[PDB]
Amino acid sequence: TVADKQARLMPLFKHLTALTREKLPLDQRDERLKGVGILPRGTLFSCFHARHLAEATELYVALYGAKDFNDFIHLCEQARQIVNEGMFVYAVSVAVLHREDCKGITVPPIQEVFPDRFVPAETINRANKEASNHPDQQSIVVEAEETGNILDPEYKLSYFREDIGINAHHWHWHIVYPATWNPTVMGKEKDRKGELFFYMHQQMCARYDSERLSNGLQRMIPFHNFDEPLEGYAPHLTSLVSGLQYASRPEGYSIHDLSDVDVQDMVRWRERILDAINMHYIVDKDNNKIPLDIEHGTDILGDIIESSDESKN
Amino acid sequence: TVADKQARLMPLFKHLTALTREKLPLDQRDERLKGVGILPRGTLFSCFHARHLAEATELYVALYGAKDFNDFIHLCEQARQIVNEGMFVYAVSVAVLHREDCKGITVPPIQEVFPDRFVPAETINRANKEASNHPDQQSIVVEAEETGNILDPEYKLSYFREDIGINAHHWHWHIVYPATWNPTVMGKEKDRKGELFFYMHQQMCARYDSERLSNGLQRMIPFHNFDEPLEGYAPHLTSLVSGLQYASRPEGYSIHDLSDVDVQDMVRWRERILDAINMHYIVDKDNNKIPLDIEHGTDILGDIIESSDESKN
Repeated sequence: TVADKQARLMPLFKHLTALTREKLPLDQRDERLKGVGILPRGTLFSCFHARHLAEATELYVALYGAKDFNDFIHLCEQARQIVNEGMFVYAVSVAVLHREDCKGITVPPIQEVFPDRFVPAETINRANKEASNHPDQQSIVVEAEETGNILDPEYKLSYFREDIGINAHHWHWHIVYPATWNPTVMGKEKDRKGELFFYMHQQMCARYDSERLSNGLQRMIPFHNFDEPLEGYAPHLTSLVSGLQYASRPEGYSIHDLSDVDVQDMVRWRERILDAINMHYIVDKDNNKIPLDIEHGTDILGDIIESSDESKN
Repeated sequence: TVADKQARLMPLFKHLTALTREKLPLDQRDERLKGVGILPRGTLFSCFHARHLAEATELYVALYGAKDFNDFIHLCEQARQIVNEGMFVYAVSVAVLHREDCKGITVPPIQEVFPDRFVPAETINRANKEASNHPDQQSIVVEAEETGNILDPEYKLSYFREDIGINAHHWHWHIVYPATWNPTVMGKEKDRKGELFFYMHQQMCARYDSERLSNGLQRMIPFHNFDEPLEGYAPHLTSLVSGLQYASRPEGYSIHDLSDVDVQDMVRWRERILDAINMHYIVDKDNNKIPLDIEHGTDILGDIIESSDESKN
């Protein structure tokens, strides 16, 4: 039944961190699996980076490809052993969302699956400590609120920024509209995904601005210049997988090139986009021009800007 | 014979400087050079600069144009007296290489023609000094190796960088494939010169990198950012022809516009080139687009990048 199906899915989601240790004599048998497994388990998975996204896409496809739900569970069970866990959650969630066979099925809570992302280093540590401190069946309760000196006014916004629901939503939205989404492979297409990308993010900003004003703060200003130094932020999140945590960002240094990408790469792309707007057309790979139609324009721009697989160039 | 022809060309080039003193009472006399007559003798000749290259090209053409070898010697003889010497060596070498009257005419070895470029000033003026110090037929021998505190690890690479053979090769290669080369005028074309330009330089870098690693040094990093200050280098080379020497450069100052060109323009040219590579086509003067074909692409790029006369734009 559906209920049974739900039960099977929940365990795909359990003890992801632990699920590592491949226990696989050979991947060769898993021909389907050959494509994935580049990213190491412990490593952090990036939703944004292209290479990471590529692996993720490869994983989803296998899941989509799965002939039946049972087959789906099997490959998933096996894949989860090798692949980086973050990528795994990402690929599986996408599969659950789209794949018909999964006409059954919620995904386990993101907050619940990775509590460490939702709550601070202290209350993670506390609940772990209490667990060890006195063994007992008894329940442990920890109040995350803390006691601290409130130095930055940005702190006021924390109710909005830190909110569990907001973070969860953002995770889910990207799952429904993956950047990697290839309509040919799935066959189905996500209507107006580029435009939606634009709208959803715009709303988040708009909503954010309302908070600042409620706060008595001015509206947020854009990252209009790349040269400017960034404000620092320390998340105080320790990623349970690892002993490592998300690195905090101290105050103020201009932007640094990464091996993967340059800054004048970045800037150039921005001018291209802003130019093509002005010209009212964008150039496809074919070197044909497509007009930024009133109907189509936002969608086309969304794909290019994000950018999705859908980007015309 | 051809070897007797050698014996004349070599003393044509022998001691360039003192064969100047134009010694033709009226400037108009050489209408043959009324188009040029811009860069004086003593001045340093730039292989890279466009204006210098233009003069050089003009010279070669005259040499190519020479009806016969005897005519070739004549114009060369007389032209050498008036033109800058560096340009002269450049133009003549190109002529010798291509012009059918010249097979089996090697050029005077570059190192031998301009010993000052190959060896340090100290062994130039020591040797000159010994010549004056005691007049005697006896031979003079000077060991260039020196003795000095070797503060910079870059010094280790000197065996590679300073090598006489390497420098000579680089000189010769540019002669075989001149940037100025105009296929219409010569009639013949240099096959895949643009690609060769790319390959030869790439190899020099690759070979260089192997030296650094042999040294235990990391691979060289590209000068991507125009803003960054350069490392200094002092050549310790003198130009006997005059008092002058190649100016040394210390490190630590960002890049300066020249009257001839501004750095900003350089950046432009790069973004221009990158775009073309990206959209897979380049724009010709005609404003037609030529594709960066798999076969053709490197060659077309080479001409544009260097850039040669061949550049499409």
